[PDB]
Amino acid sequence: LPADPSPTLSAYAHPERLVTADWLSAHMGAPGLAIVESDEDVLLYDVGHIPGAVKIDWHTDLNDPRVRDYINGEQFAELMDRKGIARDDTVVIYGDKSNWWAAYALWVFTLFGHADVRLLNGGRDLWLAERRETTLDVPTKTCTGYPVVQRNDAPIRAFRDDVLAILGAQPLIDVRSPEEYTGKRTHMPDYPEEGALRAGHIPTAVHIPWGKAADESGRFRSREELERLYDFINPDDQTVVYCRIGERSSHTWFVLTHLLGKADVRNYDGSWTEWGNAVRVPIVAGEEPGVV
Amino acid sequence: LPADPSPTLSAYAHPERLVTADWLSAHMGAPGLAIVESDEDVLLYDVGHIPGAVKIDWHTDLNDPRVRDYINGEQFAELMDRKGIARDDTVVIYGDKSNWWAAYALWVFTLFGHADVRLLNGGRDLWLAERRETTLDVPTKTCTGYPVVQRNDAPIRAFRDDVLAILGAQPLIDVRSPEEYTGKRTHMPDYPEEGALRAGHIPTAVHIPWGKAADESGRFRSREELERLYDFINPDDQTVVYCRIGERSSHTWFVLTHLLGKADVRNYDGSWTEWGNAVRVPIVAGEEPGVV
Repeated sequence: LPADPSPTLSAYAHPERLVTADWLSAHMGAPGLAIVESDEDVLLYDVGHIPGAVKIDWHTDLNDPRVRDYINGEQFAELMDRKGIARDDTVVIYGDKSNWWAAYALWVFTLFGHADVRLLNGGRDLWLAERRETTLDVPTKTCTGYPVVQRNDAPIRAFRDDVLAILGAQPLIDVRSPEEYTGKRTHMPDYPEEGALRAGHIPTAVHIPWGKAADESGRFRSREELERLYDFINPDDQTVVYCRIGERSSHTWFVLTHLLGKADVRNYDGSWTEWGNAVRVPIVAGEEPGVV
Repeated sequence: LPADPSPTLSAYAHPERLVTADWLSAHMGAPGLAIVESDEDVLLYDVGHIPGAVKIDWHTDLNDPRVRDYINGEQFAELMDRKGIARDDTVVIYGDKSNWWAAYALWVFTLFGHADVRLLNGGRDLWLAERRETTLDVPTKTCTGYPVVQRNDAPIRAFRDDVLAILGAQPLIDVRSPEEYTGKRTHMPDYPEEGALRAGHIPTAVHIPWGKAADESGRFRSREELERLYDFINPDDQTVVYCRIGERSSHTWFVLTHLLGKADVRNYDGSWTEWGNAVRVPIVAGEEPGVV
């Protein structure tokens, strides 16, 4: 399928990476279009979803159940087959929590080189706010032949040691709440405080809450607004983003990579649940980025 | 001070490393004797303690507040000075939770090379069970001149990468509950389940609950009982022990090192809170140690 040419999107660096609700509704029933719901709430799809939408749950479908890592290429191909997704399909992903897990799913798809993956602008909440059609019907279509690919981490994923290496050398962006950034908490204010033995941020990390890039409706902010927000980023920068479990940072990862067109942006998916529990890693508290 | 020559202790490999309550009570008021309470419950000392006892709390006194590591040598010397402990003092440590944190404090003292550190056999709970004297009085004596030493981790502490290296090569002992070992839980049954993103044990780890080495009263089991329990350990072994935050494993560390006289035993203090949150480390579930 081709891109949404809506004026809301044309100013973005990769306008092909977002769609509007009107576009999606029009293009339902196209053979090459896959619609995927990805939520924090693993049982939210079961309450009602966009017609034609399949569920891909980040923890249960995309993570290894034993080791802290994603599934392999063989598993991903098996998943695509049973979800009715072909290699050349346009995949449009949406979900709750301001598209956090939808962006995270898009990022995971990118690990496996799926080329055309897009977000529904404003996600599940905008869809419902605008009283658009939902259904309990689950699509039956299955496919075969999705290629078993090499999972390609290096371009878009940063690991603990990678982060340690770039401290002071590259932009590091903490996208969490001020409570988390300053070291008052290890989780968001409205989430049970439990996950890390130390609180703070990674030295040199700058604080830019993920939500600065979206408006009240859940839609991404304009190119102009986003350009200002991340104006400090230069063409030669290899930006790293992080949060607690990588979901809010994948949202920022998406903003930087596709809406602003920045290159070499990596998500440090380990994030604070790794960093704040690791023995002998540098941590700073309070409002200052800190140094070395 | 010299060792407790009580027949209860003589069979142990290092009988100098334990004392009886009768010995301690007799030796109170000796100049070279320091008595330290170390608890899980940071405010338990304040409710009543052994006369002459000072408090050393593992988290607040012995840990760096920002980074996941212990304090440095300069800080330790400052701590010893204000607690009235001299370099040549006999330090007897006791506490709640079956001497877990007392053993952990002993281990930390050993990091800083304090030579004569002992546990009160049966700890705080036996002392109270036998209705021995407590007080609310806090000792006032302070000292100066405790040496600033090099903290010496390598002999007795294992780090994440060290553990990864010895998998299959050396004995690895998981001292947690069966629920934790098999991957049903990430914390003890009677503790809130919250701390790790993955559950299980480290591949090759064998399950020996810390409590097999102590009796109902909190006292350590006999040499004979302990020899049987850890009979599988050979002279050339470099044993590694672990739990969740290193406290139960320091208990086992103490049993192996001082009561059995095993050499090159290390505590992997990072333990499950590190391992079960680290990206891409091997994890196995169920009852089998597992392999490679």
